[PDB]
Formats: sequence, C-alpha cells, structure tokens
Amino acid sequence: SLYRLIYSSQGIPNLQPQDLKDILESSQRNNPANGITGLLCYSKPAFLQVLEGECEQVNETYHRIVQDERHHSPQIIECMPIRRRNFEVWSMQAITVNDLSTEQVKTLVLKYSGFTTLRPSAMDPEQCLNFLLDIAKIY
Amino acid sequence: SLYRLIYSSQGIPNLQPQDLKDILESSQRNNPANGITGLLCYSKPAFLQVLEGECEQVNETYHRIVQDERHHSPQIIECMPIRRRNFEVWSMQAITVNDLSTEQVKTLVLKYSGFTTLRPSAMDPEQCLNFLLDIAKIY
Amino acid sequence: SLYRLIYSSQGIPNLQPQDLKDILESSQRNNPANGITGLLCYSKPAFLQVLEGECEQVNETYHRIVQDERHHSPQIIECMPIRRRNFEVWSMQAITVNDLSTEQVKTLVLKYSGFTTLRPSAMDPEQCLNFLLDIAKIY
Amino acid sequence: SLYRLIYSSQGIPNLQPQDLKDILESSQRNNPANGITGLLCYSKPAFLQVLEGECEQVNETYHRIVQDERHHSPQIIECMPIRRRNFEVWSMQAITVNDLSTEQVKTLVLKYSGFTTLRPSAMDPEQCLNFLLDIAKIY
Amino acid sequence: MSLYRLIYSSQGIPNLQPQDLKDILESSQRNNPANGITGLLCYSKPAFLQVLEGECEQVNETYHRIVQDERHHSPQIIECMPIRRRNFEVWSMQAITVNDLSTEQVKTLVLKYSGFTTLRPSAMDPEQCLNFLLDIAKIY
Amino acid sequence: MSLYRLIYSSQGIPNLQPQDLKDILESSQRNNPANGITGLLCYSKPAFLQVLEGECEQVNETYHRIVQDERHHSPQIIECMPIRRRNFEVWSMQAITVNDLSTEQVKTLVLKYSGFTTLRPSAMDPEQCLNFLLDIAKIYELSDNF
Amino acid sequence: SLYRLIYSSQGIPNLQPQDLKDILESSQRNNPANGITGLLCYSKPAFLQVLEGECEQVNETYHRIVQDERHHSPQIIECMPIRRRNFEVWSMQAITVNDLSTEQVKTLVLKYSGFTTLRPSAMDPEQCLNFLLDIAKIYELS
Amino acid sequence: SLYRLIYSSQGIPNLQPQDLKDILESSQRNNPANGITGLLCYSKPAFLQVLEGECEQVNETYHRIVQDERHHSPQIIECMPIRRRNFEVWSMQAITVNDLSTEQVKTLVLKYSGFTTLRPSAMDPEQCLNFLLDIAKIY
Amino acid sequence: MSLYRLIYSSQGIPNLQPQDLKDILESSQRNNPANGITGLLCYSKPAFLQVLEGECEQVNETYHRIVQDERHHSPQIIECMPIRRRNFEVWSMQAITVNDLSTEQVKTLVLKYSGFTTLRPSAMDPEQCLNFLLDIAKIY
Amino acid sequence: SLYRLIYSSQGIPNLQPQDLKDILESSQRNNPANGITGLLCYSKPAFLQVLEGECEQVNETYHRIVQDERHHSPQIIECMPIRRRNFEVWSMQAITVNDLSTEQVKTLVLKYSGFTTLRPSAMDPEQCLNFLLDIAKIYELSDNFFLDL
Ligand SMILES: Cc1cc2nc3c(=O)[nH]c(=O)nc-3n(C[C@H](O)[C@H](O)[C@H](O)COP(=O)(O)O)c2cc1C
Ligand SMILES: Cc1cc2nc3c(=O)[nH]c(=O)nc-3n(C[C@H](O)[C@H](O)[C@H](O)COP(=O)(O)O)c2cc1C
Ligand SMILES: Cc1cc2nc3c(=O)[nH]c(=O)nc-3n(C[C@H](O)[C@H](O)[C@H](O)COP(=O)(O)O)c2cc1C
Ligand SMILES: Cc1cc2nc3c(=O)[nH]c(=O)nc-3n(C[C@H](O)[C@H](O)[C@H](O)COP(=O)(O)O)c2cc1C
Ligand SMILES: Cc1cc2nc3c(=O)[nH]c(=O)nc-3n(C[C@H](O)[C@H](O)[C@H](O)COP(=O)(O)O)c2cc1C
Ligand SMILES: Cc1cc2nc3c(=O)[nH]c(=O)nc-3n(C[C@H](O)[C@H](O)[C@H](O)COP(=O)(O)O)c2cc1C
Ligand SMILES: Cc1cc2nc3c(=O)[nH]c(=O)nc-3n(C[C@H](O)[C@H](O)[C@H](O)COP(=O)(O)O)c2cc1C
Ligand SMILES: Cc1cc2nc3c(=O)[nH]c(=O)nc-3n(C[C@H](O)[C@H](O)[C@H](O)COP(=O)(O)O)c2cc1C
Ligand SMILES: Cc1cc2nc3c(=O)[nH]c(=O)nc-3n(C[C@H](O)[C@H](O)[C@H](O)COP(=O)(O)O)c2cc1C
Ligand SMILES: Cc1cc2nc3c(=O)[nH]c(=O)nc-3n(C[C@H](O)[C@H](O)[C@H](O)COP(=O)(O)O)c2cc1C
Repeated sequence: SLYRLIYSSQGIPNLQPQDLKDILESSQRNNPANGITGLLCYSKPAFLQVLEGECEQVNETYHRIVQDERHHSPQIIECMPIRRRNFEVWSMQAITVNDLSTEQVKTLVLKYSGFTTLRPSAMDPEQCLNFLLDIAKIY
Repeated sequence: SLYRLIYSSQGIPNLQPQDLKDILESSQRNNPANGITGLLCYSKPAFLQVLEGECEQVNETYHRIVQDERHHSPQIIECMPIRRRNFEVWSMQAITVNDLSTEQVKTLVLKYSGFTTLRPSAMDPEQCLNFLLDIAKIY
Repeated sequence: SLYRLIYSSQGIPNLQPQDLKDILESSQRNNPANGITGLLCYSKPAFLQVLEGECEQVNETYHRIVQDERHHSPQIIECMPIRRRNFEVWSMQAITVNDLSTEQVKTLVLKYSGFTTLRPSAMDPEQCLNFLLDIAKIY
Repeated sequence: SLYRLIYSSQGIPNLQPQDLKDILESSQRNNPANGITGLLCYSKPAFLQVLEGECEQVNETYHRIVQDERHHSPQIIECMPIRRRNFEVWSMQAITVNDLSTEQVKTLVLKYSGFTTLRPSAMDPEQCLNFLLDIAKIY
Repeated sequence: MSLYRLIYSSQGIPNLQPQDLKDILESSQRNNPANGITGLLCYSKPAFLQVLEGECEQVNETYHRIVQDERHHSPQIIECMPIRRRNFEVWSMQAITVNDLSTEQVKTLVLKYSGFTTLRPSAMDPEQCLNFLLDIAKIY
Repeated sequence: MSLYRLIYSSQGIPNLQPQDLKDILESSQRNNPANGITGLLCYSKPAFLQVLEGECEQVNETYHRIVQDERHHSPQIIECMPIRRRNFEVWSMQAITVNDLSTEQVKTLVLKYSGFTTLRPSAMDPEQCLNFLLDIAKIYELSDNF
Repeated sequence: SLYRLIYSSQGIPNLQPQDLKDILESSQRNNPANGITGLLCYSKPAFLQVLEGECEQVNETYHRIVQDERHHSPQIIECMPIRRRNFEVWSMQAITVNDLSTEQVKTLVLKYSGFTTLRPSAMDPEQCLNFLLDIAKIYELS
Repeated sequence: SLYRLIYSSQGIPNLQPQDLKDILESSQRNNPANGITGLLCYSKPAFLQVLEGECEQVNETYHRIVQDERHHSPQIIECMPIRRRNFEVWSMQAITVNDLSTEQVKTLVLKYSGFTTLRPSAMDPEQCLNFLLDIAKIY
Repeated sequence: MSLYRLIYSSQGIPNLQPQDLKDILESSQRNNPANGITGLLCYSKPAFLQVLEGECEQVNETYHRIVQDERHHSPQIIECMPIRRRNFEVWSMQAITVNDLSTEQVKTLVLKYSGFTTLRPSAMDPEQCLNFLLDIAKIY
Repeated sequence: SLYRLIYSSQGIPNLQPQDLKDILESSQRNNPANGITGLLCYSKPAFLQVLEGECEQVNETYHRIVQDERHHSPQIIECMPIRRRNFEVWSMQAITVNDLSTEQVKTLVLKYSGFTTLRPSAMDPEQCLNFLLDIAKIYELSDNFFLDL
C-alpha cells in the first residue's frame, strides 16, 4: 500500500516564479486530503519531484500532474512500495536549485552528479532520492 | 517458546470510554500472572494489539480475547517466535489513536501508512510493529 | 495480502478414520471458494495444519476451525505474509502419521523432531514447514 | 537506461475479444521501432502489463497507453532500472486469463494470489513479475 | 588447549539454604582460578543456570565434577562450544540470586528474555541464556 | 523439547576387550532407538568419539548416564547445541573401529579431517568431528543425511 | 595483478573491412607475448573491447590502442582487478554486430540494451561484460 | 554516468616545485567547467590521482592528461561508476608526500603500503581510495 | 595439533635438471607419510610452488626443513592458515613440471589464473594459487 | 603485496633482559629500511611475534629471524595478505608478558586463552591477532624492559 514515486519533467520555456508558487499552493491544498507528502525541486528548465502516499492516491496524484500544461515529457524515475516515509512533515515544499544558488547547494548537486546544475536525466534513482533527502535538510 | 502475536479487529459500534477501561483493567489483572506484556491501540472502530509471552500463554490469551463480545473479525497480522520482548514494561497499556490525537502521533501514523488515521488493514507486519514500537516510545 | 498460517491442536480421543474423512470433505467443500489451500496431518492425537490464502480468508477459516468440537487447545505456530504458495495443488489434503506409516514417512518425522511420532509442540516453525513440505512431495 | 514498468488498469465494461486483438496489433506494430518488449494479460475486467526498454521509450509508450479510452484508473506497480530483459522475445504478447482457463493456469494464478482469478490489485511487484514470467514460460 | 564455553541448567535440591549457595560460591572461587575458569552462576529457586569459560580440558573437568554434586540434579547442557574470546573473564565465579524479592529492574530483565518473571532456563535458547547472563552481570 | 546434537570424546580404560565394546553397543541399541536418539559411536583405541542427536532432555539424560560408565574416563564435550534437523537417520547398531588395520579408504578419510591417518578427536574441531562421522556413516551404508 | 579493462570508442568514418582485418592480425600478433586475452565487437561506428591480463600489460596495450589513428574518443567503461579470466582462449577475436546479424544476435543485443543495435555508451559495466560473454558463447573458436 | 578513475604515473626525472604548481594551476583552471573533482598526490617520481565526474568528462580529462610530456607509464588502477563523490570540495588539490613529510603523514603511507614512501603502482583500488580520503582529512 | 595448509613459492637454482626434481619427489614421498603431510609441488623453471597440508607442528617442521635445501632460495610464504579439511589427501607428494612445452590445456589453465602462460607464483594471490593447484591436480 | 605473518617459537633457556634488549635493538635497526612493523611478546620460554610489510620483505625478515640461535621450533600461525596495517606505529615493539605482569595484562591473556600466562600454542590465529592488538593499545613505549604499565 505505502508507495513512493519519483519523476522528472520539462517545465515549459516561459515559466515564472509565480507559476512555481501556483503549483506549490495547489499541491499544499490537495495533498493533505489524499495523504500525499513529498518534495519538489525546480532546476530550470527541469522539475524533479518525489511523492509518497498509498498506491491508489500516489497514482491519482501522479496521473493528474502529467495532465498539467506547465510541463511535458514526464520520466518516471522510480515507483515502488516503501517501508516508511521520508517526507512525512510536508504536504509539498518547493526548492529552486540553479546557477545562482549558494556554494552549499551547488556542492550537493555536484556530490550526486556530473555538474553543479541539477539534471535528473544524469542521475539514477538512488542519487535522485539522496539528493532530495539532503537538500531537504538545508532550509 | 517466547512469542509475539499482533492482530487487528473491529470494535463494536457501541464502544464507550467505560468499555476501553474495562478491557484495560481486565488485561492488567490477567496478563501479569500469565507473563503477557504488550500494547493495545484503539482507532475507532478498529483495535490493533500486540501480545508477547510464552507460546502457550499467548495462544491461551489470544483465543480468550477472540471470544470477547466487544469486537469481531479478528485478523492475525503476525505470529512468530521472538528473540527478546519489546513491551516488557507493560502488562498492557491502551492508547486511543484518532483525529483528536496530537500532531506528533498523527505524523507517526502517516510515517507508516497512507493517511493520518490508523488503519491496520493498510500496513504490513513490519509497519505495524514499528508503529507500535514508536508510539510506545511517545508513551 | 497472501498469507500462511500453521497451527497445532489436540484432537479429541474419540477420533476415527471417518472423522478425518468428514473433516477432509468439509475442507474440500469450503476451501476452494475461499481461495484456501493447505495440508492437514493427524498424528494421534495431535493435528498439524497449514493454511494458505488471502489474509481475511485465512483468518475466517482459522477462527471457524477453532470452534470445531473435534479438537481443542489450538496453538498458532506461525502466521505471516508469504511471497508465493507451496501447497497450492490441493484445497486441502489429509495424511495420518502413525506407527503404521511407511518407512519414508517415519524417517521424515525423525528428521525434524525428537521422536518418530509427530509431536508439533516440540517443533519450531521452520521444522513444521519443512516437515509439511517434505511429506507433501512424497504423497 | 534499461527500464521495466509494470502497471494494472481497468478495462471498459464492454470489451470484446476483437478489442484485445486490436490492442495486440497496435503494440506489435509500434513497439519494435521503440525497442519495447513485454507481455499483456487480460483478466476480466482488468489489465496487467509489463513493458521493457530504454527509460525514455518506456515512458513514452506508457504515457501514451494511459491516454487510451479502452481502459482507465492506471496503477503503476513498479518502475525501475533493470540489469537485463526477461520478455525480449516478444515485442508484445496478449494472454487472456479467466475462469475458463486451463487448470494449470488457474493453479498458477493461485500460486501468486488469494484466488484462481487474476487480480493485480491484490499482488505486490514481485508476485506480479513472477506470475508474468511463469505464464510466459507455459506459453 | 582450545578456549571453550559451556552453559548448563540444573534443578537445586528442595530446601537449599542461602548458606549452601555461599558454600558453592566459596568452593568455586577457591578452585576456579588455578584451573583458569571464569563465569557466572544464577540461582532462581529451584533452578541453577551457570556459564563456564576456559580451556576445553578444564571446562570439561570442572563441569563433570559439578554434575557429581549432591546439591543439584538433572543437569541440562544448553550450549558447549569453542569461543573467540571470554565475556566473564573478570570473575573466577560470581553468584546472583534471582527471585520474587529481586529489584524491579532485574525482574524486567528476566521478562525481557523469557515467558515469566521467574527465571526458567529450560525455556530459553543458548542466545537468550548468554545475553541474560551478560545483562544481569552488567547491573550487579 | 528442542532438537539437539552432542558430540563428545573419551578415553576407554586401558584393558578394554571386544566383549566390553560389544556390551556397550548392545546397551546403546537397547536404549537409543526407544529414546529417539540417532548417531554413531566410533572407537579408535583407546579413544571413543560419539555423536548423539535427539530431544534435548533425552540427549542430556543419555549423555549423563554415559559419563557414569566405569569403562571410560575424562569425557570431553566437543559440541552441544540445538540443531535445525537431524543429520543421522538411525542409531548405528555397529561400532565403527578406526585404527592402523583400517582400510585405505577409511585412513584417507581420517587424514582428510586431521593431521594423521589415526583418528585423534583432541586435534579436531567440532566441524571436523561432525563431517568425519557423517562421511564414515555413508561409507558403511548406515547413513546418509536424509 | 590480474586485471580487466572494458572500453568503447568511435571508429574512423572511412573504416573498411580491411582495417578490421589489420587490427585483428596486429592483435593476434602482439597479444600472446603480452599475455592479453579478450574480445572486440564492432557495431558501426562504435568499437567495444574487453582486455584481460596483468595490470601493467593491460595498461601498456590499452594506451597503445588509444594512439591508433583508426578510432577516437575512447571511453573506459570499467577497469578493475579480477579473480580469474573469462576470455583466456582468445588472444583477440573480432565480431561485427549490425542489422545483417542473426536474429539470435539481435535478440541478445536487445536483452542487454534499449534496441537491437549495439550501443556501448548506453550499457553499464555489468551489461557490457555479460553481453560480451554471451556473444563469445554463441560463437565458437579458441 | 557519475564515474571515478584512479591512476598512477611516473613523473619525468627533472620535475621541479614549479612544474607541480603548473599542473595544479591548469587543473584548477580546467576542471570546474568540465565538472571534474579530485586530488593529486606526488611522491617523487610518482603521481597518484583520483578524478570524479561524468563518464564522458572523466575520460576526456584522463586521456588529455596521458598526453602530458611531464609523465609516462600511466596505470589505471580503477575506473567505475560511483554512487556519490568523495572529493567535490576540490576542482583539484595537490599534496606532496616524501621524506620531509610529517610523522603523521609517513605513518599513514606505511599504514597502506610496504614503505614510508608512497609507491602508487603497488597499492590496490581500495588502498588508493582510502589513502587519498585519509590524507585529504589530514591537510 | 590443528589442521593447517601452507603454500609457498621459491626460486630453484639455475642448474636444476630433471633428476633433481626426481630426488626431491622421492625424498618427499619417503618423509611425508610418517609426518602426515600431503600436497603438491609444481616446477615452472625457475620457480617452485608447493602446497603442504597436515598438523601445524608437522607442516612447520617440514617447511623449515625444505627452506634449508640448497636446490632453491628466496622462499615466499604465500599463505599459511588452519583449514577445514584437506584437498590433496590422496598424495604424500606429487611433482608436476609446467613449462613452455606443456599441453595447451595446462598453459591455458596457467593463463586462467595469471598474467602469462608461464607459471610465476609472484604474480598470483593465495586464492589463485590454491585454485590453480586444485585444477592442475584434477587434470593429472 | 602488503602482508602479515604471525609466528611463535621457543626461546633458549638462558634468556636475560639483555638478550631481549639485543633482539629489540637489532629489529629497530633493520626493520625501518625494510618497511617492517610489528610487535614481539616474550612469555618465558615462548616468543609470539607479528610482522607486517611487503610480502618479499616480511619473508626475508622472517627467514632471517628463524636463523637466530636464541630460539627454535618456529611455528607459523598465520601468513596472509592484509588490506591495512594495524601495527604501523613501531618498526618493532617488544613486551615481556609473564606472571609478574600487571593484572590488566593478565586479564587480557585470560580473555583470549585458558590461563593468565601467555601460551601461543593455546590460541588460534584470531585470538593471537586480537591479543596482540589489545596489548599494543595499552603500551606505551616501544618496550617494557625499562618501565612497565
Ligand atoms: C511540476 C508540477 C508538480 C505538481 N505537483 C503537485 C502535487 O504535488 N500535488 C498537487 O495536488 N498538485 C500538483 N501539481 C499541480 C497540479 O497539476 C494542478 O495544478 C492541481 O491539481 C490543480 O489544483 P487546484 O485546481 O485545486 O488549484 C503539480 C504541477 C506541476 C506542473
Ligand atoms: C481488543 C481487546 C483486547 C483485549 N486484551 C486482553 C488482554 O491483553 N489480556 C486479557 O486478559 N484480556 C484482554 N481482553 C479482555 C478479555 O477478552 C476478557 O474480557 C477478560 O480477559 C475477562 O477477564 P475478567 O472476567 O477477569 O475481567 C481484551 C478484550 C478486547 C476486546
Ligand atoms: C483439525 C481440523 C481441521 C479443519 N480444517 C478445515 C479447513 O481446512 N477448511 C474448512 O472449511 N473446515 C475445516 N475444518 C472443519 C470445520 O471445523 C467445520 O467442520 C466445517 O466448516 C463445517 O463445514 P460443513 O458444514 O460444510 O461440513 C477442520 C476441522 C478440524 C477439526
Ligand atoms: C491494455 C493496453 C495496452 C497497450 N499497450 C500498448 C503497447 O504496449 N504499445 C503500444 O504502442 N500501444 C499500446 N496500447 C495501444 C495504444 O494505447 C494505442 O492504441 C496506440 O497508441 C495507437 O496505435 P495505432 O498505430 O494502431 O493507432 C495499449 C492499449 C491498451 C488499452
Ligand atoms: C550449581 C553449582 C555450581 C558449581 N560451580 C562450581 C564451579 O564453578 N567451580 C568449582 O570448583 N565448583 C563448583 N561447584 C562445587 C563443586 O561441585 C564441589 O563442591 C567442589 O568441587 C568442591 O570443592 P572443595 O571440596 O574444595 O570445596 C558447583 C556446585 C553447584 C551445585
Ligand atoms: C563410550 C560409551 C558409549 C556409550 N554409549 C551409550 C549410548 O549411546 N546409549 C546408551 O544407552 N548407553 C551408552 N553407554 C552405556 C551406558 O554407560 C550404560 O552402560 C547403559 O546404558 C546401561 O543400559 P543397560 O542397563 O540396558 O545395559 C555407553 C558407554 C560407553 C562407555
Ligand atoms: C579498436 C582497436 C582494437 C585494437 N586491439 C588491439 C589489441 O587487442 N592488441 C594489440 O596489440 N593491438 C590492438 N590494436 C592495434 C594497435 O593499436 C596497433 O595498431 C598495434 O600496436 C600495431 O602492431 P603492429 O605494428 O605489430 O602491427 C587495436 C586497434 C584498434 C583500433
Ligand atoms: C600528473 C598530472 C595530473 C594532471 N591533472 C590534470 C587535471 O586534473 N585536470 C586538467 O585539466 N589537467 C591536468 N593535467 C594537466 C594537463 O595535462 C594539461 O597540461 C593542461 O590541462 C593544459 O591546460 P592549460 O593549457 O589550460 O594550462 C595533469 C598533468 C599531470 C602531469
Ligand atoms: C622445492 C622443494 C620441495 C621439497 N618438498 C619436500 C617435502 O614435501 N617433503 C620432504 O620431506 N622433503 C621435501 N624437500 C626435500 C628436503 O629439502 C630434503 O632434501 C629432505 O629432508 C631430504 O630427505 P632425505 O635425506 O631422506 O632424502 C623439498 C625440497 C625442495 C627444494
Ligand atoms: C624472537 C626474535 C625476534 C626477532 N625479530 C626481528 C625483527 O623483527 N627484525 C630484525 O631485523 N631482526 C629480528 N630478530 C633478530 C635477528 O634474528 C638478528 O639477530 C638480527 O637481524 C641481526 O641484526 P644485527 O646484526 O644488526 O644486530 C629477532 C630475533 C629473535 C630471536
């Protein structure tokens, strides 16, 4: 029953800061009732998100997210049953990680990948999860 | 011969505070002589209980409990020999786990299951045990 | 939700070949619709039985069996989720293990226990399951 | 790069044998160019399918499949990188598993689940995988 | 010459007195050092549980002498095997009495490892026996 | 209760005769089967090596009776522990004698598990004792680990 | 000191069957004296090779190979100590893997990758090694 | 694609402190843009270097390094995918290890090798990695 | 008294000839049985590789005596450790020569475990040494 | 090629503190250039020593040591490749372990063997190693010939 899904996506070219906010707010409104928790990362132009909850709800949320016009080319990175949650304190939270980010954040990206800018297509599922767990500790 | 049994059951629709007090008083009277220790949670309408002791005593106790008119449809979740007890401090303790429960407790439910309401049907034996271990810590 | 339960019980002194056949017919009548499979051994006066199927069904069947006048003092030996069935070929089958059994059967009894009569009380869960597995492959 | 996705779905109530022939024809036409292999099972009313190929390809194929009108409520059971393929010999194969199937097949379904009828919602990723591997071997 | 450990349990004769246990301790503290024996004895009326460590020949000589003692019967070897290192090396022998008058802490410890609050070795496996003995040694 | 194995060695008294060995084995055959004891006794003059398997209470009753026997001394428990299943199918009615008059096959077997072609339990570990005993039971078709 | 090195590279655009022959002949000439064994696959335009031998020899051979004007952009996929050889019967053997290959070979390529064309740059070390073992097996020679 | 390569080299006989500084300057200039991290140890006349980064980049850098006239006889000690970086705080750092090194440093060299002087071409992958990690913490 | 194995390599003197190896074998086959020693010797000019099995004391007596032999020098103990059971128990000693004129099957076995077709014990670890000696024993 | 060799031997009857001092002086002279480290214990009449270094060096040193007229009947206890040294701090350390040793040291002997007197023949290689590691941890100085602990 308890499941996790990690996926990456391509946000549309002309995304603004307000759009990230619109996504965060919607997720923070819908997720609690569905028992969904997780963490969303935006590294222009890419999204990386982890979702935790029961299987039915994880799948409902995921398949509804894919219909969002603000991104395309979704790539499911990992989907499996889990023993326990790691993001249970957040309905959803949003972190931007890019070329202007601090050395501490850049060094985390580098720790799990080939460069200092976050590229989900360049990481396996273990590196994706670990990156997310570590970035969760910074703020 | 040292054993653990975890089960869940459906409490009757009528259960008042006094019924929970009666169960707890009975278990605290009977369990010490029988070398039984453990923990009972009530998440309306369901019970989740763990019992530890010598195999014959755990079985005697469990089969007596199944005859109780205050619940039905008992579902053994796990019954196994164990190396050492984990609930040795309590002949029996009883905890209500519901929507009125504290943030800490609700988050613990969420850690091991799809929602913030405790539903033993939604969890495997490992998640049941870990939940019970962690809530026992809180109490 | 796939589960196995193994228990032992004390059959009443009265028991005749026809009682075993009655039990067999009853289990072969009820088990298929309930998705239950397994194996019953009778070693005067002890029974040893393994039940496999969905959690809800295994429990309904088990708790029904305890109510049977023909045995008493049930002892759950193991109850746990399983990856796959081992006794799937029969809804139920019944074997008598005694001094008139084949040498091959007597040897299997001795393999997993202290005497050449099957006494489940003495046997741990791995010994019970292995005995049942071994005797099922000969029959 | 090399990935496998297993999912289940609900087929529309009015599915004919011609519809399964149709689905099979499209997948046998589309899958080779995209390097997709696997197996589809239909147990009325549900589908169970495994897809193998490079991550980008598996994702393209799956997300196209979910936007198909002949089924709904897709539930991804597992999506992960894999060491090597298991269904490489078929671009796609379609097997119907129901109450009319062979006793061999029925016993197989029962080996991995609570019942003789295939119900993916009741199965974990390992049980799904092994069922699909075993039924493929008998075909 | 190999380093060994033997854990066994036995039944004390009815009406063993605190003095008999003192006599057992005194003899063991006199004999064990010269034979290189270390370990721990626990008495939970009517039962004894003892662990002995030392060289194979000495552990065996000591054990088979102990079985001849009129103060207990029906000895049950729980485990006897070569060991990597001792755990009771600081004591030639110690004796601990565990009953219904022992501390809440001790009683909880007995319960952690077995089916009741009185110690019944015949019910515990070798790993439970050793770890109980290790844990009880630690608090005393 | 629990299934157990015990392996021990001892020193036969100096002047032990074939009739004495026969008497021991006649006793063993009389008692062991009824008591659910399987295993084998080996004699490599002047030493004995035996393996007992069965219920813990029974293995212990049998062993402690053996230690009181005036025909041997200085018994050494080599191993005693719970086991998952038996490795000996029967109580072996015969005595296996292992000595300088043994067959080349048997001597090579002794050598396989120890420093010499004569069986010396004091120089073997529990695994070596167990495997030697299993292998020789197999050679004598008494046998074969189920 | 026994080692394996697996790498991939880009063959030159103007590569001909004759060049494949010269490489194989040079390899068969040099490899025995240096204790090198292994296997070379060519999937236009890519080479995939495994080399086994003493670390010093594997490294001498590898670094000489990278200087060859017949390929560029070498990608070491794995280099590590090994317990025993897996390709000891061949000093060097060459196999072309393409669209004219047997269906059995095509199916083998698919078993370890996304497509029926061999693309080394899309296979992890375990996949490369297992592909090469399997393909050596379906072929023959010593 | 995240990789690590460890190798050893023989520096030319004539190398001066200025040559080492030139190597370091070049590497700190080039490595960042290529996402390369690591550590270089010089134990006259030998080099031992660890490189981390994307497979393509590690390989580009490595093969460029082998073309350098200041060293010869390169020996790849290990090259493999990695879970995460261990260097990463450094584009590149250089440490000289010799007869004038600290007692602590000489004892570390001895801990991993036959002598107080580092002989890179004599240590296995595990010894190389751990030596490098250990000496990184000392400085 | 512990059962032991020791594997070592050495350098034979330059002028060694077939008779020398025959004298080594005959001496080994004479001495080893009474000492309970088993094993196998390979000579790959100029190198010897030998495995010895037996009781710790005897393995050591034999080895330290072998090292005093004028027919070889620079001995390198490759491994020495207690063992669970013997693998060469059927031979007091055997001697095998492995050279550039051995069978291809033997030369390939050499190659399976090392950098070359000539046996060089210095080029192999304890596992490769043991496995080679086991495999070459089986094919003889 | 990093190796460890542990052996025991019987010292000749007459050995004096000066003989032990001579052995240590010799080992501390030779071991450094050979990259050898380790630890020697003397429990009259027996020696127990562990040597670490490159395989060739451990072997050269060992076989030279067996030629020493001050001991006989050497018994190799274990000889095998190692991943890392454990005795790297001293080219050689030497400790007398006997019945005039401290209770702390006697308890260590008992921890790994039948008695409080060190008898290498009564210990398996893991016991020898761990005993040597534990004694290395509590000493100190390069020897206890001048001052104990
Ligand atoms: C990258 C991305 C991630 C999203 N994650 C979530 C999510 O975690 N939970 C959620 O409810 N909506 C998520 N959404 C937003 C939903 O797609 C959609 O806007 C929402 O269902 C609309 O809810 P509303 O109509 O109540 O505002 C995400 C959107 C984007 C593009
Ligand atoms: C869910 C639940 C849990 C119970 N747990 C225990 C228990 O741990 N021990 C016990 O003796 N009785 C337990 N009981 C109560 C028994 O069923 C029964 O009422 C009690 O043992 C009667 O003893 P008394 O008549 O002496 O009061 C439980 C009952 C319920 C319904
Ligand atoms: C030891 C034993 C094992 C039994 N096993 C089963 C069983 O596997 N399935 C079942 O339906 N009934 C089993 N029963 C029989 C039931 O207790 C009961 O007789 C049966 O449900 C009556 O069904 P019927 O009215 O159709 O005959 C068992 C009874 C005994 C004593
Ligand atoms: C249960 C199910 C499984 C399907 N599996 C595949 C598949 O494996 N590959 C594929 O290309 N289409 C698959 N489809 C069919 C596609 O959704 C759809 O028919 C296709 O994109 C159009 O094919 P066409 O070329 O015939 O128009 C599946 C459909 C259903 C409902
Ligand atoms: C349960 C129990 C444990 C004993 N433990 C030891 C022991 O560890 N060491 C010992 O020498 N005697 C032990 N004995 C005592 C011996 O049986 C016996 O009294 C002793 O050999 C007599 O020595 P003494 O005559 O010098 O007093 C134990 C006795 C009992 C009943
Ligand atoms: C070395 C040796 C091994 C023995 N093994 C057994 C045995 O396994 N089982 C047994 O009952 N008696 C065994 N005994 C014999 C007993 O000590 C005792 O003599 C015998 O059980 C008496 O039984 P009886 O009165 O029927 O003759 C053994 C004796 C010796 C010396
Ligand atoms: C992809 C490829 C693989 C090669 N493999 C080997 C090899 O395994 N062994 C070898 O000696 N040369 C190999 N070479 C050839 C060498 O680079 C080089 O041509 C060789 O040293 C020439 O030797 P020769 O002058 O004696 O002919 C390979 C070349 C290519 C491009
Ligand atoms: C032992 C050694 C290690 C080197 N490491 C690196 C390195 O990590 N990164 C790098 O870019 N160049 C490295 N080089 C230097 C390159 O070979 C080359 O000199 C340099 O990249 C030229 O860059 P520049 O022209 O910008 O100065 C190394 C050279 C040597 C001899
Ligand atoms: C490489 C080599 C291996 C040897 N192996 C053995 C051996 O296994 N057993 C043995 O007794 N002597 C062995 N020797 C021979 C002894 O060194 C020595 O010649 C022997 O003690 C002479 O015995 P003899 O005087 O009875 O002939 C070996 C010698 C060499 C050089
Ligand atoms: C038990 C014992 C241990 C020894 N350990 C070493 C050693 O670790 N290193 C060493 O060089 N010599 C060791 N020796 C000393 C050598 O046998 C020999 O006396 C010494 O190497 C001669 O060197 P010197 O002439 O410079 O004094 C040891 C001797 C004994 C008896």
